[PDB]
Amino acid sequence: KFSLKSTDDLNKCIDHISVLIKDAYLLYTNESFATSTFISITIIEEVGKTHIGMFLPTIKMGGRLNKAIEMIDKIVEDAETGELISIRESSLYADIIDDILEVPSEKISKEQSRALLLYAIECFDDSLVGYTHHSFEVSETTDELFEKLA
Amino acid sequence: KFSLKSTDDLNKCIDHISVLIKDAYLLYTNESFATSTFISITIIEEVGKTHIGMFFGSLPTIKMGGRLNKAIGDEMIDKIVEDAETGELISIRESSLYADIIDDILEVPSEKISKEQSRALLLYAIECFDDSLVGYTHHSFEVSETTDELFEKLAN
Ligand SMILES: [Br-]
Ligand SMILES: [Br-]
Ligand code: NA
Repeated sequence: KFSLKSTDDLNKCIDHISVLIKDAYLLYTNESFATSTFISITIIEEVGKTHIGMFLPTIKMGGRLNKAIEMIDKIVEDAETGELISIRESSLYADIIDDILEVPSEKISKEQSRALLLYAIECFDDSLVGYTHHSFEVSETTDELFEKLA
Repeated sequence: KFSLKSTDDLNKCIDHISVLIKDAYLLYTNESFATSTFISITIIEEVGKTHIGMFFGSLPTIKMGGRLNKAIGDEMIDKIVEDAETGELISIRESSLYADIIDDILEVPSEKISKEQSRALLLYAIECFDDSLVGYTHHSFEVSETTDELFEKLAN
């Protein structure tokens, strides 16, 4: 379906994912933890679609993602499971779970939002930063926003 | 599938729709027109699910002097209405968040959704909420005061 033919195509997807990261960050800051989280899980599946379009990033362990959030194992497990899909659903859409009404603001925690954005940014960084001059420019904003969330 | 059995359920949904409106406005007001629009279209779909839930369906009834009529004009209302009837609003929603290869040229949200489109869809979504759900519960009127303000700001 989706295959990138050019270094310009990769820079377009880089740029777009920078927008989602700025929007996920903007939402987290304004305490919209559930909507932020929805955009955070989108980035991780969009980063994965881009990497595959050119033809998961193994935790550093001791690296800035550990020192900032342990909880990594959790997100990686939910990601492998297919559980991150249902967490994303529940982070934007209200739902009758069996016969109680469930709502985004009471399914996503401030720290869950913080962790998936920090994880999304690493997803993008480990996957795409390094393959163009442009990625390096972008990574310094990605870095500034990452550091600010710690 | 989705039904609501109490005014507590309705108000919780109403509150959630208030969150999405604030979020679409937050994004728009930054300059993330595309992500905004994804939320604005979601709001229109989740107002319908909710209205129907208590019984793109519930489109606002347009009146000649109406605040929306005033903020975006007759042409545009008609356009959004047609996009909702034919399901163009779903493709617009997909294109406002997800990169795509169409014909064989990479498409990105920033190049599909204009400021003008983003503004009109949030105003429109806000008027969906208001027409469909405000009046049902005493709490809805409280939330309408917030949504009314966001509406006033966006239309000037
Ligand atoms: Br470059
Ligand atoms: Br009352
Ligand atoms: Na009404």
